[PDB]
Amino acid sequence: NYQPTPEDRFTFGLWTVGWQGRDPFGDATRRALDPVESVRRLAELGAHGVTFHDDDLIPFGSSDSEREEHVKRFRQALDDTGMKVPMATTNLFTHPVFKDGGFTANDRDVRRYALRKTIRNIDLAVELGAETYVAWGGREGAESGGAKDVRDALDRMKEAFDLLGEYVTSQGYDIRFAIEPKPNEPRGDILLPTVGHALAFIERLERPELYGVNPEVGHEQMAGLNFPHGIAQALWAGKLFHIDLNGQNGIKYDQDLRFGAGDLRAAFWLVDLLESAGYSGPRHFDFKPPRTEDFDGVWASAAGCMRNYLILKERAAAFRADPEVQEALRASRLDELARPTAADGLQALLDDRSAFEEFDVDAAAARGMAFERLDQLAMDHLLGARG
Amino acid sequence: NYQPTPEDRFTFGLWTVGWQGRDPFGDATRRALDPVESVRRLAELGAHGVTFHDDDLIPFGSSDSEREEHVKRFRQALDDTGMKVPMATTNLFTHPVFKDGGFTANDRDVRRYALRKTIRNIDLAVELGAETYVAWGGREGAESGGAKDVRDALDRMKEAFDLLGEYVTSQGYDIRFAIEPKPNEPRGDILLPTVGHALAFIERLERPELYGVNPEVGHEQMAGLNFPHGIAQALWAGKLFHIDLNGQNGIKYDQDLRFGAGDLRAAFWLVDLLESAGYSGPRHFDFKPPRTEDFDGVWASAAGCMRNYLILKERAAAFRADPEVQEALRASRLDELARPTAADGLQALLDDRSAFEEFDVDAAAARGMAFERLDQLAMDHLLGARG
Amino acid sequence: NYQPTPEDRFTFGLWTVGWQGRDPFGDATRRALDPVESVRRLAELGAHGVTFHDDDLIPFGSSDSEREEHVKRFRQALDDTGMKVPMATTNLFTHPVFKDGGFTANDRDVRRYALRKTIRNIDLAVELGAETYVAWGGREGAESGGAKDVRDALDRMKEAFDLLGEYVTSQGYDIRFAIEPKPNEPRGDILLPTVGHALAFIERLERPELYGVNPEVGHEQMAGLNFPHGIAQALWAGKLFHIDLNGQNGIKYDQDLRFGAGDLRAAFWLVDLLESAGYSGPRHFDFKPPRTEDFDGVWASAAGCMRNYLILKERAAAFRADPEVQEALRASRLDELARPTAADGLQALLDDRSAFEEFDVDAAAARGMAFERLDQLAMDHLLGARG
Amino acid sequence: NYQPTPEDRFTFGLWTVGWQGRDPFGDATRRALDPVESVRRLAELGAHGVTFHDDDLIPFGSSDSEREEHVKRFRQALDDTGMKVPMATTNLFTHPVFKDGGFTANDRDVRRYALRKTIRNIDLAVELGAETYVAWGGREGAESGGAKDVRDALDRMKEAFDLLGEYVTSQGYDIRFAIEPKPNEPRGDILLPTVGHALAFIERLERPELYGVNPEVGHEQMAGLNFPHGIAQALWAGKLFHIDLNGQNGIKYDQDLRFGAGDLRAAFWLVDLLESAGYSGPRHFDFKPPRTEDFDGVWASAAGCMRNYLILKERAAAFRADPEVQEALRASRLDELARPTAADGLQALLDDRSAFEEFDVDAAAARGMAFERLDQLAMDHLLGARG
Ligand SMILES: OC[C@H]1O[C@H](O)[C@H](O)[C@@H](O)[C@@H]1O
Ligand SMILES: OC[C@H]1O[C@H](O)[C@H](O)[C@@H](O)[C@@H]1O
Ligand SMILES: OC[C@H]1O[C@H](O)[C@H](O)[C@@H](O)[C@@H]1O
Ligand SMILES: OC[C@H]1O[C@H](O)[C@H](O)[C@@H](O)[C@@H]1O
Ligand SMILES: [Mg+2]
Ligand SMILES: [Mg+2]
Ligand SMILES: [Mg+2]
Ligand SMILES: [Mg+2]
Ligand SMILES: [Mg+2]
Ligand SMILES: [Mg+2]
Ligand SMILES: [Mg+2]
Ligand SMILES: [Mg+2]
Repeated sequence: NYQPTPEDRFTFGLWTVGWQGRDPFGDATRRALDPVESVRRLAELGAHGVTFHDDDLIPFGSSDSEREEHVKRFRQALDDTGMKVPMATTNLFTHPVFKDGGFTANDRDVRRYALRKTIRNIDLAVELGAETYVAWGGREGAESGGAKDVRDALDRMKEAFDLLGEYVTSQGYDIRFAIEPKPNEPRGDILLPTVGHALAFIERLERPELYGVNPEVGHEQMAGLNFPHGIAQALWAGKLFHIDLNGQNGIKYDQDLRFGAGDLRAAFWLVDLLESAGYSGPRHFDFKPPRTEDFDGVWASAAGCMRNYLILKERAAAFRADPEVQEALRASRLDELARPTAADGLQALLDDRSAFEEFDVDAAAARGMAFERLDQLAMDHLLGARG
Repeated sequence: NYQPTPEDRFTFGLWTVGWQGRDPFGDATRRALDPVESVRRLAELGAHGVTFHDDDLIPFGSSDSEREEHVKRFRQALDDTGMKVPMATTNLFTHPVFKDGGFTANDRDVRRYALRKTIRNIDLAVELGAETYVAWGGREGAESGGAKDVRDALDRMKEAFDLLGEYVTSQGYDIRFAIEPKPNEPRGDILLPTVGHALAFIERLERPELYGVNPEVGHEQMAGLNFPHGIAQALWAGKLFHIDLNGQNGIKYDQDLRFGAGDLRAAFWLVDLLESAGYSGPRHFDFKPPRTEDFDGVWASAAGCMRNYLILKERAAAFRADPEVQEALRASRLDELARPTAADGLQALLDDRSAFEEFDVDAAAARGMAFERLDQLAMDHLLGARG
Repeated sequence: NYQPTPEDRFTFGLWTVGWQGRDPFGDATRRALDPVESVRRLAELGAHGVTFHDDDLIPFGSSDSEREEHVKRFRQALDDTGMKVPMATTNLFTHPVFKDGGFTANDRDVRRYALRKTIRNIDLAVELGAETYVAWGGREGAESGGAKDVRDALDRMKEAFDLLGEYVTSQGYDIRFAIEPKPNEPRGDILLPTVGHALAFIERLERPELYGVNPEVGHEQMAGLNFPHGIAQALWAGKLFHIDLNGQNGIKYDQDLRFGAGDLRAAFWLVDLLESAGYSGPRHFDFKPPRTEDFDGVWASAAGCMRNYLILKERAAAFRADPEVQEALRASRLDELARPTAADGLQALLDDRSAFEEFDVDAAAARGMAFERLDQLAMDHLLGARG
Repeated sequence: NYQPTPEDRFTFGLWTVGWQGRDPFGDATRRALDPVESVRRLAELGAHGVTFHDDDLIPFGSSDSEREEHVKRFRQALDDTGMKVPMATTNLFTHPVFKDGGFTANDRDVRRYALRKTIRNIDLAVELGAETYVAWGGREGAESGGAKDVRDALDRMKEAFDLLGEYVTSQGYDIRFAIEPKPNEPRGDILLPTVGHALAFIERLERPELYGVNPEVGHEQMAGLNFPHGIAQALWAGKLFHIDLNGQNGIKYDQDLRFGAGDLRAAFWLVDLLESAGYSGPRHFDFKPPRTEDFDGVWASAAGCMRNYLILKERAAAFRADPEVQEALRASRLDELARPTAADGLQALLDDRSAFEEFDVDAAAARGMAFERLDQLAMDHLLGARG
């Protein structure tokens, strides 16, 4: 039951199942995974593809020769399995040189290095067939107010993304960029902290059509925000290029639990939205198997990611297909929300006495919205207490 | 010491000092204030002007005749005192008819009523000299996932703001709009929950140049965000039309404490930013004197708002003027952050071996940022432990 | 399906279904309910009983004669229906006289009034058959640091509860007290803000055996705490006298959603714990039907409270009864957690070389905990994707 | 100005200035410090003493011979400088064997190992003169609901602490235990998550007089709680054995900023409380110099910890000594809060018609508390805008 297949478009970062379990207070609990073994094990589980940071695949500081041998091994595993590489990204956060950022480091020579490191991996990603290149500015930010002039930092961030856009267009690459927001951790505050801030920033770039967002469930929830609402605004703007699925229990450190864990009802409304809006991009899991687990637990946790998506998809489809739910949606006037407020125009609205002078405000106020009955039907469907 | 005068541009909402103290669990503790008395008392304290919701000035449901008598009394108090009215707004949240929203209510007849109520007060605001018209969509949102299709709701929100822009341009009014974000309360989640989401939404309106943001200190802090950082992004985008100053102690209900209370160091960095960027709009206080206070406490709390701004302005100016702080800023390379990363261009950057092939990553990584010394100089200046 | 009956011990406050919908930013959306009608409607829904504040039943300031007529009407409705009154409480938060608290008001005459108001309602509660008397100190606290000496306030709080204990013991009443914690709202910070703080305070009272806690789901979640964990500590201490069930979406204002809404997985683990520990007290719902709803929505929301408890009870029972889950619990060594660490004693432990000198730390470290497989079985059971 | 000396009782953990800067997303940015160099550098800065985990001083897995050489080097540095060791603790969180906890690991052999590792370091701590032994149960907890039966885990936690108490009493040691709470990180939820929960747990131990709390500023603030209020309850109970001073910006990952950073006004009210209550224990800094800093920044950050305490102490003393503040405290009736509510007794209170029957509730309700004027005097004193 609920068996994933490649058509479900489930993808995983190499750094997810490969997380060794080292956290701020503890050493690694698992040995390092060979990327070739991860490709083969994920293929057997029914995954569609994998993603990577440059430093996940090529150990930092590798010579041009060692680099080639790592890529060839990886490519052969992809060719044997038919696994895809739909997305790639750069590690601009682990090495100590990035301790004050990559694109917005105060030191200019670090900013130039960060751009050259990124451009090198764009070339590789395009070769492997990636359609989306993700940027997570995890070190862009500050712990103290005087350390970063944020207006200058946004100038430097815009400069960097404009140069990347000039690079891909000059090379004729068919790849787009997605900014992944996070409000904090590892910096005290991170620049572009939410989906909203990232969407607003994109509109000031020279070629906005090349950039979208890669929202992550847990990151918006670290600010206490409604993740389905934020995804809806991204879809409304035409900017949902990619998505990171996982779980998070409220406002605390970034947990990266398996998808379905954390806020389960938010996961249900998210899947309802993605499916009903026809999102066609990868369903990418950015999660960490807890460091309590051995390698059997790693693959159990990865399998649970896909299983929970498929269960929620079934329940959301049954919710929307139920005639009693359709009746409830009409009782709550969800259909009237789709009607234009004033397609008759401004002047007609101003001359309409039923819109103000003769509007019966008390009769309208007395109408119940019937939202609680609708939400209990949604709860019944999620829990399988009806079909 | 620290005496406010009208040139300091301090303004107050009628609903602030006039808050009667009724909260979700308690009845009012103060009698209602006559708006004329508030104008005169605020003028004596050194305020520059006042702001209002329509329903603060004209009791809801007033006839056209009673409406005129309320406005004339108010105008005469303004004329006697020289007090200005730089901003006005609509109450689309108190009356039960708005229980599911104004512009994004599911019921279409409510949405049309909300627009007509708003347009009526724009006319009045322009007559009184307001330059900014604020919209706080406090009822736009939901408690449950099925109650609101957020994509349709954003269509309805865009429709409403586009119609308001068509109205002001057809009337030839010199007034601009500012959206005030809030993440939650009184709805479970509110649409456009942060400065970022509001900035992104503005870019999809038909005439974006007419719209900016009115961020409030406490509202961004209800999402755990850095308020100075968010203000910096608004300034970077050219969209800081107005601002609401108050205090908030972390992630909880909207406290609306007097400015300076709450996160004191964030208040310092905010004033540093506003003054150094040359913000020239009103310094508006959206605060509630706690319901523990009598009327003497109301005016003490209002006076403290202005006093704390003036103290922080002095400390921030002394911080920036100190040669030792200027030296510390250079030691932390704040000046290098202002330099373009690659004004030599993409091709020069790609051919620069010092940017990658011969970049000494370990030497760069070993440089300390000296951020802690800089921040302790900032602390010393805030506390007056140096000048 | 999932029909509640009186044996399920579901109870409701008069103030829950009777909430008129007035919130900090809006007027009431529903008319006031007659307490007699609430008793009859709740009886028809299958509820076991009702609870009340004094001021819910007797309008504040009622003469001794009017008081009697309100009580007689209420008693007759209870007698007609067989409905029970298992708990009562005092309103020490609505009237402006309590704006700085009841038991810990700075003014001594207010503290004496608060005790006399409480004692009067204890007499009534005992007459009606209440077994638990709840105290929620919603106004005990402060917005600013200098307003309240917290050590003196705790002296005054201990004094008040000791006097109440002396009163009930001198009257020979068979009633116990339960303190209901809340971290904030309506005060900036409330004294005894969590279950832990309340449990610790009880141990300093003169007769600790008379006092326990009444934890509320949403209140502990307003501090980001794990509500099942806190309930477990209360059960471990023998102090879970009563419980308030509802829902809350994270760290924000007190939402009081219907039970099952909010954190659904926390609701599942809560019901699992209550049932497996054999909690025998009332399942009391302290919730507010959203002000979007008319009276049909009020009773739908109340019915959903009980329905969701009954569904979760079924799923938790099926989880614990599943042989595959029992196997998983053994694989994760939940049974070894029940074994004493050192029943052989301190000296035996010190002389045991297998406990340190010859302990194979690397072999033990390599054991996986198999927690993810167990949690996915729990998810499958919650969602009805197995039985 | 504000020069620390040993009489100020400032202490530092070896792990604080010695933090190498490795965080969940990045490698170390600083080389390891020799504990002997830390002792000498801290002595030169004016510190009173140092603290340590066992594994800070003796590398894990050291032979009995290597162990002796590490201790002798350390002791000689203490003897040369006169530096004290007032507190020690155990590392039960870094090694992978503790991935599910120490005292509450599901595996019984791990729990026995954790006790033997702790007991070994108690012996060493007593030899070096420690008066307090701290326990931070950082791995005691869970990421998922089924992984930990919390009632059994509390049984195991009580068993462990009872055995430690039996050990110290059988050895005749003059050392007490302090539990350090934290709500989360690195586990999803940690057992005993706040000061309140820890105080309540202590009361169920066999010898409660041996145990107190070691609260940390940032940890209580990770739950959004008022740290001065929690310290006040700990002092009221007689249980403040030790304290961890640092800074934290709201609800997020554990930042461990230098003291004074984070919530500056909470730091002021904390110092006011500690000094006015006559706390005589160490002022211990548990902080991490940000990984942006080199070694000069490490010692600047450590110096700032002590400087900020000394500045706040001066401002709080001036606040309390100001006759205008004393007048304000009387106007807010802080002195009436110290008066017993009913020293005349229960029967006198019941027969007092002025306490209820003839209490003028409206006159009492009309009294303002004058809290805002008092708080602005506190703000003026903190900022040095009066003396
Ligand atoms: O940007 C790709 C990934 O980089 C880092 O691993 C982040 O922790 C993760 O959130 C992000 O998705
Ligand atoms: O929009 C004007 C004002 O309206 C309401 O009173 C809001 O509570 C306040 O935040 C806002 O500034
Ligand atoms: O104490 C009884 C009740 O009093 C108030 O209505 C509180 O809001 C509620 O939480 C509590 O349960
Ligand atoms: O218990 C001693 C110390 O141990 C760990 O380093 C904790 O992170 C710190 O909070 C605690 O004070
Ligand atoms: Mg994450
Ligand atoms: Mg991610
Ligand atoms: Mg506000
Ligand atoms: Mg505002
Ligand atoms: Mg509540
Ligand atoms: Mg309650
Ligand atoms: Mg800490
Ligand atoms: Mg600590």
